[PDB]
Amino acid sequence: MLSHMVLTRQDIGRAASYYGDASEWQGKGAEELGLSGEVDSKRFRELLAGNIGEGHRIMRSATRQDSKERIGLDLTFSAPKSVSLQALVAGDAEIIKAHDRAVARTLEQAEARAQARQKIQGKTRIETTGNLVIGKFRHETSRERDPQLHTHAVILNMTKRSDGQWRALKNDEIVKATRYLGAVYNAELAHELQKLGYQLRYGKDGNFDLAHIDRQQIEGFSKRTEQIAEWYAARGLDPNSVSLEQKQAAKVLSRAKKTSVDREALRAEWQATAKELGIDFS
DNA sequence: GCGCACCGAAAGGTGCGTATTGTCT
Repeated sequence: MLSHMVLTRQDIGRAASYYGDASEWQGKGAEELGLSGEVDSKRFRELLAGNIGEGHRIMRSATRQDSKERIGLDLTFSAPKSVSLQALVAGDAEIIKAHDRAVARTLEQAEARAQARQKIQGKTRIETTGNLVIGKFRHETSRERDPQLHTHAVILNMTKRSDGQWRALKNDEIVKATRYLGAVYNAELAHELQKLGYQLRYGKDGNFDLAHIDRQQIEGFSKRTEQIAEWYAARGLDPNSVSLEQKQAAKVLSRAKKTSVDREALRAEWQATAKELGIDFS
């Protein structure tokens, strides 16, 4: 699954909280700023604030006071539940790497869509810059503490133009290509998983799960999905036609805030829960 | 954006809207 969220000032705290190698940089732009490997939270927070730091002018001054300033674009990649289970409960580390690769390859294509504007004598040109500064953060649990392999790819609101100037990203091409990029993540992941010897079961939506784990077992580890379904059922709503407002209310209002927890103990719970659900990881 | 109004200063820049699968941000 792939979803996007345009990040603004009010979300700078949320974006900052996202922080082998669970936090990694990516993007020709990142390279341009000398960023590689693990993400430095300090540099990350300022970049979100629009600070190139190299003693350059702060960015996005042209932002209208009556408009929200944008700090970035979060692309959240989430693996099918069976995949999260095999990687986090069964303990197949290669699945983690498979996910990371699918994310990296998809972001390369999102980067090929990076654009910015330039106005010369009243004439505006849309330039495909092809470079992004991205902070990738891999996480493993859902808000209900179920295994949930997902990565928050925070594309900062910045890109360097052909004339060497840095400006806000015109996210149009990336945002509108969310469905397509989700399909790319899906394809790459499936390819990587098949290389590991897993068979996949598709269900006519483009989605898939590992063939040896059934739907009831999946649902047994999908508490958030259950909460969303109960919300619609309570409101007497048909999930097939719910408006956007209703969908957002069902997902947000039933969502618990991230808490604390003993990961070692949680893993043990997962394994015991899997046995109870009769899952055979092979 | 379906080009505007409004920001800063570069006869220049930005938000805005965009998005809509599920494992459920």
